[PDB]
Amino acid sequence: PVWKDADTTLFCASDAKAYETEVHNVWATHACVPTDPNPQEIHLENVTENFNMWKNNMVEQMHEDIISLWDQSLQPCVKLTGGSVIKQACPKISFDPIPIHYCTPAGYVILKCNDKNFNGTGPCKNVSSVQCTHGIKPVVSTQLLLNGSLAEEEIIIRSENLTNNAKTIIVHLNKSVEINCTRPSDIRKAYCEINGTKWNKVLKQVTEKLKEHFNNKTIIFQPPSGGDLEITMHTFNCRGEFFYCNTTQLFNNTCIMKGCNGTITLPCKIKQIINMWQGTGQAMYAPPIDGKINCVSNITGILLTRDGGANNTSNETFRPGGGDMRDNWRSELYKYKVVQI
Ligand SMILES: COC(=O)N1CCC[C@H](C(=O)Nc2ccc(Cl)c(F)c2)C1
Ligand SMILES: *[C@@H]1O[C@H](CO)[C@@H](O)[C@H](O)[C@H]1NC(C)=O
Ligand SMILES: *[C@@H]1O[C@H](CO)[C@@H](O)[C@H](O)[C@H]1NC(C)=O
Ligand SMILES: *[C@@H]1O[C@H](CO)[C@@H](O)[C@H](O)[C@H]1NC(C)=O
Ligand SMILES: *[C@@H]1O[C@H](CO)[C@@H](O)[C@H](O)[C@H]1NC(C)=O
Ligand SMILES: *[C@@H]1O[C@H](CO)[C@@H](O)[C@H](O)[C@H]1NC(C)=O
Ligand SMILES: *[C@@H]1O[C@H](CO)[C@@H](O)[C@H](O)[C@H]1NC(C)=O
Ligand SMILES: *[C@@H]1O[C@H](CO)[C@@H](O)[C@H](O)[C@H]1NC(C)=O
Ligand SMILES: *[C@@H]1O[C@H](CO)[C@@H](O)[C@H](O)[C@H]1NC(C)=O
Ligand SMILES: *[C@@H]1O[C@H](CO)[C@@H](O)[C@H](O)[C@H]1NC(C)=O
Ligand SMILES: *[C@@H]1O[C@H](CO)[C@@H](O)[C@H](O)[C@H]1NC(C)=O
Ligand SMILES: *[C@@H]1O[C@H](CO)[C@@H](O)[C@H](O)[C@H]1NC(C)=O
Repeated sequence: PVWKDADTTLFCASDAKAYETEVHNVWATHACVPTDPNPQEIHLENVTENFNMWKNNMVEQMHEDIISLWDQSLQPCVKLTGGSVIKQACPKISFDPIPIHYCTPAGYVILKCNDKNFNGTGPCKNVSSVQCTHGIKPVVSTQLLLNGSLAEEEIIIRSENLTNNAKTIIVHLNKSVEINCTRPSDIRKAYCEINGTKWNKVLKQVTEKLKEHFNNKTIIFQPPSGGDLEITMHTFNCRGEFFYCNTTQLFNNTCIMKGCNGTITLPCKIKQIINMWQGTGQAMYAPPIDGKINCVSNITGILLTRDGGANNTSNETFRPGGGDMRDNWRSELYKYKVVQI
């Protein structure tokens, strides 16, 4: 059919409800068009196409969208940016992500890799074309990727360069793991419950898959090596509240029989004052709503950074990472790319 690699401005589509006060719905109601009522995916016969999830302008575009959404939607009591501050009103909002589709304009199409074990870079042999991506939830989080899609076959390790330890690793799970987080009815104290059995089994498999890529070496997990709390903790937004959860128990190493196939309870705190993931500085929000604040989510992936300086050692050490939300969008946009017809 003839196409070439190209960049261009996308638009978005949604099933947002015009009658909803939820912020993602409000934003998508006025910034996206309705979802394609009859989506058509066209398989491309005997077509091999190179992809590179690490060099994908769709990622930067979605990133700019979600920045826009959060800036219009979240109302901090005070926000400190660029040697300045502005104080406002900060009402509690309705907050629950909805899927967003990304669609090409005229003269362009989206190619979709359906190779089940595709790692994000290189050739894809089973390629289709679509007018829009599937609906992607823009879930902001560190350490754990939440409410995403799953790898269809095996656990996938995605990295721009595994030998470069400064390059973030995205682990794509093939089996979701529930994380159930609650502030019951100290108002800022909360906790997350994870099935230890389910989690440790998944984690043992992740270690095995990491061993395949690192010449059979010993794989050890460690807590983050300092930084801001947003990256030292699993950080996410739950119904408008910013949860900071300690994941030391998640990355034990011991449980990979010692009394650890029960429930894992991670200590959390709701924080009013955060370091924004947009990079702009510090923001302060209002105290949490009264009553039971609950969010149950699927762990669909893991963000990891590997220690340096272990070349002459027998081990490789991995720590939960994150903070660059582009990697969150990357973990869902990896199989898409825009081409010009
Ligand atoms: C990594 O380098 C940076 O520029 N950062 C500055 C310090 C951490 C910040 C961050 O990740 N904040 C955040 C806020 C809210 C949520 Cl719900 C979240 F999941 C992450 C990113
Ligand atoms: C991804 O697959 C390509 C082969 O097409 C290979 O060059 C690259 O090392 C792989 N990356 C990872 C992280 O497995
Ligand atoms: C090609 O990908 C399609 C679309 O996901 C999928 O049904 C299947 O795995 C592949 N089909 C063939 C004939 O290989
Ligand atoms: C979590 O995963 C299960 C199956 O793995 C799925 O049925 C459920 O809808 C998922 N929840 C969300 C919020 O995606
Ligand atoms: C997930 O992938 C691993 C290999 O990485 C495999 O051993 C396991 O059976 C897979 N699980 C499912 C449910 O497909
Ligand atoms: C990957 O990183 C290593 C170490 O930083 C570097 O020597 C190598 O050239 C990199 N590979 C590519 C393809 O950039
Ligand atoms: C989540 O945890 C809360 C508090 O522990 C509990 O009331 C609720 O039943 C749990 N929900 C699920 C879906 O497991
Ligand atoms: C963990 O998953 C097992 C299945 O392996 C299930 O029977 C049980 O409900 C779960 N236990 C906890 C404590 O979540
Ligand atoms: C890693 O060790 C396994 C046995 O545990 C072996 O089958 C495999 O050949 C080794 N890795 C590679 C890349 O050969
Ligand atoms: C997480 O909890 C452990 C104890 O389980 C504690 O030593 C550590 O300081 C906590 N992490 C942070 C960032 O406070
Ligand atoms: C898991 O986490 C902590 C280590 O700080 C501890 O409660 C426990 O002994 C560890 N290992 C096992 C097998 O439970
Ligand atoms: C994940 O999805 C569930 C169901 O859609 C929702 O209740 C939960 O709040 C979501 N988690 C996050 C962190 O958005």
